[PDB]
Amino acid sequence: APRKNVRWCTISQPEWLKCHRWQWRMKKLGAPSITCVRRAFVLECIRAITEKKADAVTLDGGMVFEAGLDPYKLRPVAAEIYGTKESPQTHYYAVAVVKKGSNFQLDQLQGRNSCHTGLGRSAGWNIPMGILRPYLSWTESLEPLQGAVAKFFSASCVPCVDRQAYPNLCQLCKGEGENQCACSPREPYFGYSGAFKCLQDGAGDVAFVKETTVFENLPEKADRDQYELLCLNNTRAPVDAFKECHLAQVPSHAVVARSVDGKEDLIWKLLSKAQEKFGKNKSGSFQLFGSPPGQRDLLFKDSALGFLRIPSKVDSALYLGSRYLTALKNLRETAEEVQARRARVVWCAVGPEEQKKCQQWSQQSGQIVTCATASTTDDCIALVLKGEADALSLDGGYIYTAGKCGLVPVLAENRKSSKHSSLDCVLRPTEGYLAVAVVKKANEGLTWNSLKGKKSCHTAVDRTAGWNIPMGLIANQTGSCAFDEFFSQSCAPGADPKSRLCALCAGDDQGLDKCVPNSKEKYYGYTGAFRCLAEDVGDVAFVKNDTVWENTNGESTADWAKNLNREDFRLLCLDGTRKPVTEAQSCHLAVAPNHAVVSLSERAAHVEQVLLHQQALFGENGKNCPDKFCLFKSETKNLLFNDNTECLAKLGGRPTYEEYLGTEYVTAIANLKKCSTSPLLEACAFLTR
Ligand SMILES: [Fe+3]
Ligand SMILES: [Fe+3]
Repeated sequence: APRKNVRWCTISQPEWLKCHRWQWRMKKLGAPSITCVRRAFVLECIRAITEKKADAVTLDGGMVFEAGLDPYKLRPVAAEIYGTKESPQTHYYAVAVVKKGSNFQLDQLQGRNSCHTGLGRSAGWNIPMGILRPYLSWTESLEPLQGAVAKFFSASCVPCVDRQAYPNLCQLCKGEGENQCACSPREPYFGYSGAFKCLQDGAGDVAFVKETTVFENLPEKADRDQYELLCLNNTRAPVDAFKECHLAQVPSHAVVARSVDGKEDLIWKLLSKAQEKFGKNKSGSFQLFGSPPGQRDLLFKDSALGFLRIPSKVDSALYLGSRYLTALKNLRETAEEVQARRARVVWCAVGPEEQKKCQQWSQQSGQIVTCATASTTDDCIALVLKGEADALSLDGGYIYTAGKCGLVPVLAENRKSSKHSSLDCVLRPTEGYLAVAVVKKANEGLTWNSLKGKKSCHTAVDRTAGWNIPMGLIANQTGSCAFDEFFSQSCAPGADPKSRLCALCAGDDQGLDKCVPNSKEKYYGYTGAFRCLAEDVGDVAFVKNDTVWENTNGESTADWAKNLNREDFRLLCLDGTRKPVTEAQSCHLAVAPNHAVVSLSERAAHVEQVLLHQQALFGENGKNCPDKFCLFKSETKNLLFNDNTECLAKLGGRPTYEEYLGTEYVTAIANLKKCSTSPLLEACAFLTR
């Protein structure tokens, strides 16, 4: 069928034929009958695909990133697998291959002839240029990179460049006719091997290629031993020592398809069956991962064992990884712009209201703190993986996801204490907060033991006291993963907007975005949960202790908590009794870890540095708080930080999420999690890799 076939996109007659030989072998196996388009630019292929004129193609990391941009947004469908049948790996190393007997190092590269695989590609041009930057004498505003690189080398075949402006580059490029220095295998020195031919044929003093490149064009040592490698160590090594002598680790070439309505399924099925029948050493007739003698890397990357499935949730950007993304981005930013992104912290605001507060925070801070905004926490977390943000404050249950993704508790919010007026906040330990089940006193029938079939208000799907504790407890009493079945109706923003759990959620004044895991939805979070129990919409509210005192008895001016009588509420203890919120020192469901500031490791030190500055300006004893901007005061709407917070306190050592949340706790989250995985939870599992 038109969409039961996967039209694969070639970029050269030779590549074009390999596919058709594949079409024949894939037919007798009865599967998505592959279709095969032809073109000449690895870019034009991206166009066709994006233009629904093609389906998929395989691009090197660089390309992937490029392909993933707004003009045409493609997605890494499947990663290629490298290594050996027994030691598979999905990333590679960019290496500086040189000849033996050359008394030159990496810092002595000025004015020499170099060979690059292709423009933009990773190992062949990206990484090398990232390494050399310093010795580039680049005026980002006076000229491009191809500019300074041009004067940096005496001549280097760098296919895809425009010799017009920079000819000493394509100068060394083999092949005649303006056809020379092309961006498709059309150009002999273009590619991985093409870059070797370039150092083999005497054209350069060094070629930038992957680790096994040398090994693929020279099977007999005697031959290989005459090629060395350039360590960043400023020393040389044998091509067998790449693991110790390499420029950098980069992600493997993947195969992309369209972002939406992009035949992801038919492609993947088609990739596994091709792998099985013509994988590395499956048939002699046709070799999928091997290309015929003469040319190389046709279609897929030669000598690649298999394909690892990409979670339909990691975009180009997430795929490529954080560090590599950064190296890549910075290749379009001046040394001035990049040093700005480094020194400023970028909080991630969860919602339109919270984004508004950060904008203000930003402003008052003098622009030391800028804002990036997501529609949900899982989204702000994804964002931190993109280095597009820096940190944000997370609740226990959320830290988990963030912790599982590789983030780290930087500073923890500390509330007011009972003992010390001495030890200063930043230095005192967290006493954690209590989880409670609130209900209106005027409901004497309801007890912990009679909660089923009731309506419920939770802070949010996946929050500590709002969900993880309650469903944790209700779960080990039924062994059931079902939640659409314990409460006749409830409001747990986050969950499937069609389940009994989103029935009681209302949303903004206008009625939109019901059950949205951000303040937008009104019965959202610690306060929206209680507002929910207060308004009689549901029967018991699952929230933290102080939450009750914070909206009862004239503490909050929220026109819905104005008249609330504190005693008018009751806690549901676990015995099966109900107590008054005053004696909740013995009627809570459990102790939870304070929400804390997660962030990226490489930013941990910095973020914790800046926040100690901000907090000082607008916190309890701050200097610019009362009058200019109070960081922790949201008018009982708990934005950015818990109102009831006294300060961002430090934490001994470099604790991990498990060390912070709690193994016992962490396990409980894990188990409950077993009932369901997050698309961002799956992504990070693979990501971690
Ligand atoms: Fe590559
Ligand atoms: Fe919480």
